[PDB]
Amino acid sequence: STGSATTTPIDSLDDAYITPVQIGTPAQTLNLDFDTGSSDLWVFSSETTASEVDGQTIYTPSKSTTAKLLSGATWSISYGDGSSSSGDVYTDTVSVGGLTVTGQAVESAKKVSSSFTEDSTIDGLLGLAFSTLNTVSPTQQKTFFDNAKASLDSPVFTADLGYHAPGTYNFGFIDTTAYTGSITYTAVSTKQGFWEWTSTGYAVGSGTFKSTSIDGIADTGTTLLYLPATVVSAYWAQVSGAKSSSSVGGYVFPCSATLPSFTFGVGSARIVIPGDYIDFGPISTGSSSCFGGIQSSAGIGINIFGDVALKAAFVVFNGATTPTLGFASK
Repeated sequence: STGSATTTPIDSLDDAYITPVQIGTPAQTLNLDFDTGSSDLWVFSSETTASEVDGQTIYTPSKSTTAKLLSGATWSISYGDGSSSSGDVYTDTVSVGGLTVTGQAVESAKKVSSSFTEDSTIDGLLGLAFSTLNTVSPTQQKTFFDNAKASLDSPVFTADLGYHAPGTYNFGFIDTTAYTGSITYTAVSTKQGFWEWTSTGYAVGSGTFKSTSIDGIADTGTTLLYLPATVVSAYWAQVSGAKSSSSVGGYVFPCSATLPSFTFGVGSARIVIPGDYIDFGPISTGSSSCFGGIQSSAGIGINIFGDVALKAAFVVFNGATTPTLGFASK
């Protein structure tokens, strides 16, 4: 089997991407944030505290003839941005782009933190990291990809995120028309539950490539590119007037600037992030200070190849017995 679904930016900045997902019988379509940095499929629901729902579409398990309470199971998750959610668990039929999993754990939110409530466009998350990170207790549950894997034509999914435009998540096949050149594959460590890999270095603009190992995670659920402070300083030093602002929470730059590209290495291959992809717009409405799309990871504990990096590439998440990641230009 295969599936193919379009993923769409939630706003003009590509702050996140939503993909429609069918849950239950008859189908209830919710727009979920596919997140290769976590491993829970959770949704706003008829059980979510009413004051914490503000425009989201909800899953109502009592209206699904295939929903079953997973008795005794609860979940609770905290994300790197400080947001969180928790609740109980149903199993139900879940389909993405024509690919159907029966018995998928659908985690129904009873509580969500304010950043989720405030984002009316995101109806939940669909985790695509390794199932060892799933938070369901006392019986940990598998991700949608883990449940589908054995049925797929090939045990892979691909992320093809657009810049200010829709893109595609494919399951079970590699669309050879969706990228240019060849795909370069690189090793993955699953020891932390992430799609964790080591970039071979970077360049700023037309500058020379610096060969240096940068361990980090391919995370579709993080907006920006978080890298070591040395690398980030070298980037922003090429932008007149750019500076790190403690009050704003990272590097800002004059909105009048033209930003240089940023290149990262994948083995001997190179992925170029155009400068425009690094512009996240005014820090507040009408400001001439703009927020940078490359930020330091120094406070995180891990480097994160988020959407800013991933959208410059066609990315293969290879879930074979030994997982690997593939990157191609596009």
